[PDB]
Amino acid sequence: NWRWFDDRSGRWCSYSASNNSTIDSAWKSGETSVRFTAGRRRYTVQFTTMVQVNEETGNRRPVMLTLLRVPRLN
Amino acid sequence: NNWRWFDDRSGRWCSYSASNNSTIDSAWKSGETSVRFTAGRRRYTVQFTTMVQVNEETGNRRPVMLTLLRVPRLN
Amino acid sequence: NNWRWFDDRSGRWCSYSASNNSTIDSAWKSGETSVRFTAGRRRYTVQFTTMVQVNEETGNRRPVMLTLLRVPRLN
Amino acid sequence: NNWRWFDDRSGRWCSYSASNNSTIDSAWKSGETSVRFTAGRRRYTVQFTTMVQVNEETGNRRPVMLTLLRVPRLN
Ligand SMILES: O=C(O)CN1C(=O)c2ccccc2C1=O
Ligand SMILES: O=C(O)CN1C(=O)c2ccccc2C1=O
Ligand SMILES: [Cl-]
Ligand SMILES: [Cl-]
Ligand SMILES: [Cl-]
Ligand SMILES: [Cl-]
Ligand SMILES: [Cl-]
Ligand SMILES: [Cl-]
Repeated sequence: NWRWFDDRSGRWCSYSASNNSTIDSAWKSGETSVRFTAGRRRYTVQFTTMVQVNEETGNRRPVMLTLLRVPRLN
Repeated sequence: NNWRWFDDRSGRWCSYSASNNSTIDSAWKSGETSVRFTAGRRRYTVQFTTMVQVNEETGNRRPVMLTLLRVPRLN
Repeated sequence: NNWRWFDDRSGRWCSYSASNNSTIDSAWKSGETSVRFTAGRRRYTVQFTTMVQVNEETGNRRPVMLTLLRVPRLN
Repeated sequence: NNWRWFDDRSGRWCSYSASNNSTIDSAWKSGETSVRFTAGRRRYTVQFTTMVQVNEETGNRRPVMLTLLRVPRLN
């Protein structure tokens, strides 16, 4: 359900199942931010700005949370 | 017509008129905690902190909901 | 504790038990159109296409709601 | 001011003008899959199926977001 934007290709991208679960668990727990890793890369998702920050370079990639329709369609 | 109120007599969610829906939705978007509107000789207050509509003439309380559209939109 | 049902006897939204809230929310996140649960030896079905809980013994329909977290989060 | 686009140069989400926000939000509420708007003569298309704004003069694609207000509202 979480996505990050890639400015090189101009497209939204999905996280791995593990990183998506780490982000979503912190989101549901009321945390304002969450740290996660992808190989040698280290990131912080800042929920107050909806931005992923690369801890090493400071590169910012916007993030989004997909929303399910309420009510659900038949 | 994104706001609805539940009718326990029929067991269904009901839409508001375009005018009353707009009054409710403008107060919602403006950050107000409640909003009043009129319909059929009755004044109602929608309490956004509880998502309940109160009939100011009778005191009767009916629940309300805000419909949400999918993000992203489907093709 | 994100799902609620309206109780017209008390005039208030009511929380589900942690177990029933998890059962409902798991079906909601899986894309199901409905979910079954039990409470106090009674069987209920939540219909997500209408946002209504149906008492399987009496047929009584009560509305349900899903609480929504603000996006972005406040600091 | 509920819609935002991300400015990669400053690294911040940005609000639209009241007029462009209204154009975008009206198309969103009408169920349209995309909407065109202008900032002066500069042309843009917001694609709701991808949540991307396309600058129709440079071709640059910027992501967009819809802010969501908490339900129920806090007191
Ligand atoms: O007064 C009642 O008994 C039920 N009732 C209406 O007739 C009505 C009309 C427009 C908006 C809300 C309501 C509502 O709750
Ligand atoms: O059966 C009824 O009369 C009312 N009722 C309950 O006592 C109850 C308990 C837990 C979840 C839902 C319900 C519900 O609708
Ligand atoms: Cl970007
Ligand atoms: Cl990065
Ligand atoms: Cl009423
Ligand atoms: Cl329960
Ligand atoms: Cl019941
Ligand atoms: Cl540009």
